Amino acid sequence: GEAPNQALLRILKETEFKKIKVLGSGAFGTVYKGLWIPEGEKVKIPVAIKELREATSPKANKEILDEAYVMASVDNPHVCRLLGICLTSTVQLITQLMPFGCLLDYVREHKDNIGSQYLLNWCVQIAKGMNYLEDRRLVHRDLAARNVLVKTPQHVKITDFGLAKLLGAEEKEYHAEGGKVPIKWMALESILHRIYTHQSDVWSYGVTVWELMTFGSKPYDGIPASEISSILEKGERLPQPPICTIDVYMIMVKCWMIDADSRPKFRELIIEFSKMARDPQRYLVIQGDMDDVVDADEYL
Ligand SMILES: CN[C@@H]1C[C@H]2O[C@@](C)([C@@H]1OC)n1c3ccccc3c3c4c(c5c6c(n2c5c31)CCCC6)C(=O)N=C4
Repeated sequence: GEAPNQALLRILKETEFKKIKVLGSGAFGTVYKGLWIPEGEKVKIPVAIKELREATSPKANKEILDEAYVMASVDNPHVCRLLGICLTSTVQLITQLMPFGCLLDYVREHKDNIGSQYLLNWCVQIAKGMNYLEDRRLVHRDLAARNVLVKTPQHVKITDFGLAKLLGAEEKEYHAEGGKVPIKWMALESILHRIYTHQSDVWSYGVTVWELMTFGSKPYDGIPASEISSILEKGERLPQPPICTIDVYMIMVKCWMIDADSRPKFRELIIEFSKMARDPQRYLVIQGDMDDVVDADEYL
């Protein structure tokens, strides 16, 4: 909140990259899979190119730019690497290709093959992304299994900074305005007061971990979002997933304490899951247990 942010924003020529397929699309614009072939560097970087939507509202561009702002000011193995923007009519965000898609889909699609080892490693890896975000005094405000992408089954990275807010000169909490937020992932203090802290991010972590352990269930599957604040005030939380020893579950529960300072610090989460990741089967009981291409992580 006083350190100058000297991250470099890279402006890309539209002709430095070719689109190949079309990955997702819809409510935002279109995401393409493609390659970024800088200058005459002899490298090709698999990328994901997200473009505005077309029909350019001064509303849309102001946001993809905020995101670009945020994404350019982070550099961590567990946070998504933003390559640059391309300033065409329609602004494109260019980021690292996460070939295995997002983690939420990946656990669903692969239930019968996910071992305790992967699950705990993911948990540790996310804990690391977030603890780094906490260092950068950054509040994600939208942590969920949908917003973690899979670069390889053993390497996940946090994504989606369309809510992330950077904490100004020593603020503690962010006092957000109105507007849509995913209710089933939010700390209670967030629902009732729109306060967001690093600790409200812990809460969402707790739910993310619960999405992982139930191989992609939907939290409060039945309950509609309107009831939630009450239900949680009742002192009720999510069920202990089947595969989960009490050790693991106890940690989820801690992330869900009302007294935000009572919940654990990402640095502690790292320690705890990493102790557990040394003996995965003690904590999760799972039945069965082209030529010039370079990954963005090696292009510096
Ligand atoms: C719903 N499910 C979709 C699968 C997909 O389209 C979507 C639109 C969806 O999820 C949000 N989507 C995005 C939507 C908004 C921002 C970024 C993405 C996105 C990215 C990537 C995606 C990939 C695949 N989608 C990728 C991406 C499909 C599998 C290969 C990689 C990627 O590598 N970096 C970013």
